[PDB]
Amino acid sequence: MASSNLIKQLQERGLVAQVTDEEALAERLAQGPIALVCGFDPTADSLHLGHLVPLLCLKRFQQAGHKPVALVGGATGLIGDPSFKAAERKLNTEETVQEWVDKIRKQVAPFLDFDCGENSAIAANNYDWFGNMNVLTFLRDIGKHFSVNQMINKEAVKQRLNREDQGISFTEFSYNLLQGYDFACLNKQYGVVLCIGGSDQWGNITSGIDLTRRLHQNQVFGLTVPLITKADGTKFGKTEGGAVWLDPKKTSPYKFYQFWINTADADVYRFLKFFTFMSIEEINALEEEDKNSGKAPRAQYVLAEQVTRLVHGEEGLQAAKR
Amino acid sequence: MASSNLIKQLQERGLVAQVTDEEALAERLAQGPIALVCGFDPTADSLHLGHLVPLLCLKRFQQAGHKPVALVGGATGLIGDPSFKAAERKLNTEETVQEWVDKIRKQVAPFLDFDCGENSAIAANNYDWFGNMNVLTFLRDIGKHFSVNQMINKEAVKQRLNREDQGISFTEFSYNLLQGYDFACLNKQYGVVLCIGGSDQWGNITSGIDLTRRLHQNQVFGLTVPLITKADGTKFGKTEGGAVWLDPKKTSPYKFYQFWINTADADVYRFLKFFTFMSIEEINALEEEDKNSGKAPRAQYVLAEQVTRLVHGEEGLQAAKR
Ligand SMILES: N[C@@H](Cc1ccc(O)c(I)c1)C(=O)O
Ligand SMILES: N[C@@H](Cc1ccc(O)c(I)c1)C(=O)O
Repeated sequence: MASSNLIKQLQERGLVAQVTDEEALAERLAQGPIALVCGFDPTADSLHLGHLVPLLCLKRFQQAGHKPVALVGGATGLIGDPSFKAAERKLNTEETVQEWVDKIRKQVAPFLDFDCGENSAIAANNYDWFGNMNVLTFLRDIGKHFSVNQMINKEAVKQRLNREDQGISFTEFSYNLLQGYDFACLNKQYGVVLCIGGSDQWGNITSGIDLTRRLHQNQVFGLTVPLITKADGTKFGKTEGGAVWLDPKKTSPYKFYQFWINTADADVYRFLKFFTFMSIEEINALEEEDKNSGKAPRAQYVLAEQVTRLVHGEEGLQAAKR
Repeated sequence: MASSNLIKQLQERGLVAQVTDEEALAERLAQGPIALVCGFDPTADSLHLGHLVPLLCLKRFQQAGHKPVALVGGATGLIGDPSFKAAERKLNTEETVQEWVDKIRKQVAPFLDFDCGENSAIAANNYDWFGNMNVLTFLRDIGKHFSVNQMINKEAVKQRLNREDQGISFTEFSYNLLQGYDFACLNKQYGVVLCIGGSDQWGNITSGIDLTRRLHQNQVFGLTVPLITKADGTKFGKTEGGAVWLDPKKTSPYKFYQFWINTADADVYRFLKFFTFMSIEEINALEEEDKNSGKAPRAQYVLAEQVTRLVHGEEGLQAAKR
C-alpha cells in the first residue's frame, strides 16, 4: 500500500479543487507511471489564460513521471460544453473547428515532451470516434447508461434548467455523454485512468468515471484544478482588450509579459504557485524577501519572466524587452 | 374558407382524443386531398389490437380521399418510445428489428389501397434517414431546436422524471426528437401535413409540428385517437393469453373472431364505431334493435364479423366457423 505524495504536493500549491478518492488515487500513483488526460475544446483558434493552469498541471504530471494525453475536442467543440455557462454556446462550422483543432494541437505540443521515455505525450482528438459514429449507435450503446434524472441535477447544468432566463438545448445537454465516453475510450485504448480538468468539469469527469466503470469495469479517477480568482474579485485573464491568448500572433509576448507584471501584490505569490515550476520553498522565501526588503516586490518580475518563458520560450522573453 | 366535416364525422364516432387547431385543419381538409401519416414501431413481429384503431383511422382518411403514409419505425424501434410507459423498453438487436419491420410492413399493406388514384398509399421507414445519420449531425441539426426544459415537462415522460421508482435513459428521452424529425422529413419529401397517432402520442406529434414549423416554416397538424377502454375498467385487447395479434399465425382468425363475440354489451356499440365502417346511422339502429328485440344482442356477432373480415379477409371469416 505505498502512497504517492503527488496529490499532496499539488494541494500545497492550491492546485486541487476536487479529487475522487484521493487515498486510492495516491496509492495508484505510487504503483507506477500512469497515462492521464487533460482536454481542450476548439472554441477559438487558440487557447487563452483560462486554459493555462490545467495545461501546466498536465505538464506537472509528466514531470512527475506520468504520461500525458492532450486531447483536443474535434467533436465536442462542434457541440459546446454548457458546464456552468449562462447561455448556449455558438455553433461553429465543421470546417472552422477542424482548422482550430489543428491550431490548438500545435500550440499545446511545445508544452509537453513528445520525445522522452515511456512517458512521451500523446495527442488525441475525439473526432476520431465521434466524427463518423452513427446516431442510433450513440443513443443505444452510450445513451442507455445515462439516467436523465441524474443528468438534470448535475450542478454544471442545474441552473440552465431551473432559472427561466436560462434554457439548454438537447445539443448541449448531450455534451456530458460525449465527454463521458471519451474517458472510457481513452481508458480502453491508452490505459488512461486519471482525467484532470478545469473547475467547471467535475460533472463531465465523474460521468466519465461512471461510464468507464459501467463499460469496462475499470476504476478510474478525476481531479479538477481551481477557478483562478483575483483578490479584487474581477475575472482573471480578462482585460478591456478581451482574453489573454497563448498565441503570439493574437497576444504578443510583449503584451503577455506586461499582463504578468501588472499582477496585484495580493495575487502574485498564489500565481507563482499556479503558473510556475518554482518550488514552494522558493516561492515562500521570495514572499518573505519582498516582505522585508523595502523595495518594489520582485515577485511580479519573477512571475512575468517564468510564465512568459513557459509559454513563448526564450525568444518570447527576449521580445518582451523590445 | 370552405370547411371539411371529416373531423366532425370522426368525433361523432368518438375517434378524436385531441386535435391541433381543429378549425384550421378542417379548412385545410376541405381545400383538397392531403398526405397524412400514421406510424407503428416494430416492438414485436406483428401489430396487435392496440394498434388497430389508429390503423383503421388511417384507412378512414384514405376512404375520404386523402393519401395515407404508413410509417414503420425501423430506427425508432431500435430506441423505444417511453410515452406514458412505466419502465424502460427492451432494446432489440438491429437484425431482429429489421426482420420485424418487414413483417409489420407486409401486415399493414392489405389494410390500405396502394393501387387506386392519386391517393395510393405510401410505405415509409425512418431507418431510411436515421440508419446512417451521424451523431454530430443529429445533435446539432436537429438537437439545437429542442429545449430540454420543455422536453422534461412533456406529460408523456413527466412521470418517469418525477417518481423515484421510475427513471428514464437518455436513449428513450431522445425518442421524441427522432419522431419529431420524422414529421419534418415526411412533410419535406411527401408533403405530409397531418400526423395521426395513438392516445399516448400527443407530445411526439406536437414536437413534430413545432420542428416542421422551425425547419420548414410549414404549418402541419396532429390528431390522436383515444385509449380504447372497457366499461369494466380492464385493459382492452389484453387476455390471460396475452395480446390479441393481427397475425393469423400468432392469433388465429378463429380465436380473433371469438374475442369479438366475447364483447360486453356495454362496450359493443362503441366498439362498432371504433372498429368498423358501418355508418353511425346503422350502428344506432342496431343498438335500438337490440334494445327492443327480446333476443340475444346481434351486435357482438356483427362486430365479430366485420372486424374479422377487415383484418383477415373473407378467408379468415370462413376459417372462424371451422
Ligand atoms: N469540456 C472540457 C474540454 C474537454 C472535452 C472533451 C474531453 O474528453 C475532455 I478530457 C475535455 C472543457 O470545456 O474544458
Ligand atoms: N411512437 C409511435 C410510433 C411512431 C414512430 C415514429 C413516427 O414517425 C411515427 I408518425 C409513429 C407509437 O409508439 O405509436
